[PDB]
Amino acid sequence: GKCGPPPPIDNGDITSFPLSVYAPASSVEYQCQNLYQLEGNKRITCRNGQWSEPPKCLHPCVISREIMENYNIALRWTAKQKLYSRTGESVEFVCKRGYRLSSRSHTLRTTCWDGKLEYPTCAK
Amino acid sequence: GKCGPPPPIDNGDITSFPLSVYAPASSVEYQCQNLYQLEGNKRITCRNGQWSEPPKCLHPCVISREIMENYNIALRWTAKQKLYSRTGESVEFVCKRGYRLSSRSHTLRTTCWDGKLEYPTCAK
Amino acid sequence: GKCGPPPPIDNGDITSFPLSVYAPASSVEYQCQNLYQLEGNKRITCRNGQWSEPPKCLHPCVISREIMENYNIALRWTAKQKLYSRTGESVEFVCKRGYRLSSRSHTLRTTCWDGKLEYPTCAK
Amino acid sequence: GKCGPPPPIDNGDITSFPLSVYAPASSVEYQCQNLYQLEGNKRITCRNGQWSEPPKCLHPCVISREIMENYNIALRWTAKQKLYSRTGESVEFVCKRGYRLSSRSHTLRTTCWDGKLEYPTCAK
Repeated sequence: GKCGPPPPIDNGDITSFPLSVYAPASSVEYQCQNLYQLEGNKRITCRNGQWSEPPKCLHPCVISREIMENYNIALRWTAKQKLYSRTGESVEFVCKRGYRLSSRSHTLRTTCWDGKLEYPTCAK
Repeated sequence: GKCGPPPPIDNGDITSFPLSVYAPASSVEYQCQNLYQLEGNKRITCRNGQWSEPPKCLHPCVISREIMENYNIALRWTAKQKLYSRTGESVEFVCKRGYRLSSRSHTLRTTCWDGKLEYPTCAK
Repeated sequence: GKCGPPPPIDNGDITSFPLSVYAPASSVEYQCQNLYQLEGNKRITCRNGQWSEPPKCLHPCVISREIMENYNIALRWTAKQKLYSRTGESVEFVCKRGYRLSSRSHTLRTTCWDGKLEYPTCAK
Repeated sequence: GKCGPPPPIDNGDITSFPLSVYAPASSVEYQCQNLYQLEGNKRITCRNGQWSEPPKCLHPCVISREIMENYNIALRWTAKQKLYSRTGESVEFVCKRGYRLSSRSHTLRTTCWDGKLEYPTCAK
């Protein structure tokens, strides 16, 4: 029931030096890269010749200039610009001068989820 | 023709602090994480409101204990174990004691390509 | 009592995108790079215009070929080579063929502490 | 003249998986972490039982809110805030409203060098 070296995961790394073989019941742990959020259990364990399932590193969201221009919005806090937001973090927008929240628009405050921000839309 | 913040790529990072806006003709550069190999041009450039296409970070290959056991092979160089190999790096195997390269088998020396190693197979 | 951007630390990174200003009572967190061990509290907090003290990323230890050759020792577990060990992890050595632990020698099992391994010594 | 595993350096990493032994004439390469600038030759080579000297990862500079407040300056470009600057990158300041560059002051444009920014000073 020994295991080989643990699997790489995107945007994360194991916290220890990889070995060529691991005894059953051995474990290793992952950490996601800085702006990535680790989803699930960080620890994998060797049992019956296989590692358990690694966690996922959930993607940050990047602000889009073109979407913001198109939707007539700007970041609310010019001194606190979350150009990259972690999964679970919120970004707050405002309508640009001379615009108002459209009907059916998402709230001006919106949450990053694995790369995706649902942007609000303002109308003149 | 200004651009917003540059896009994240898997397993790589930009080498400078991201800005909220970039003038046309501005550029930034990526670096892949250690065992990843950067494919293409590391530099992206802002033109006509869009960034050019970022490079790709090609995946390393991890040795599989179960595949090696199944194919009756071992690493040749026990003092030089490439448990993780970069894209473009080769790994050399040997047949286990009492086995020989099978017909149609890949060569004992084999090259990592973006996560995939084509393993040789030995028969008793 | 607002704070500016949080301080860089060696071999670690903050887990969120840095902002130009932070309100009092704001906090950010650090993570150390993979084989580094974070000593202390990962969180810093902004109070009275200053950040609290960041943690330290304690160094891994690298095995020395020259010291091992000089002290007539080898790693015990040739399939489980901790070429780099985390702070707090132990490395186990053996005497080479035809040698014995010297008097006053450190134990064959020894612990990495912030870059330093105290190696055992064997005599013919 | 064989070498052991290559040495860790602060804020950088080798680009290949470390091996337990290296033949003379072998080489490995370092990369610095994103906002660090690699000074010198990235490649180390094994000769006569020793690795050659690794490069240095030169530190980025972080803007100080307290120094800026004390010197009556602000960043010039509020849409292009280099909160962290690479070694060799310049940061441009302006005097705050109702102040002028002091005599003997450093230029408003100033260059980051391994963590240190020489800030300009303005007087009322």
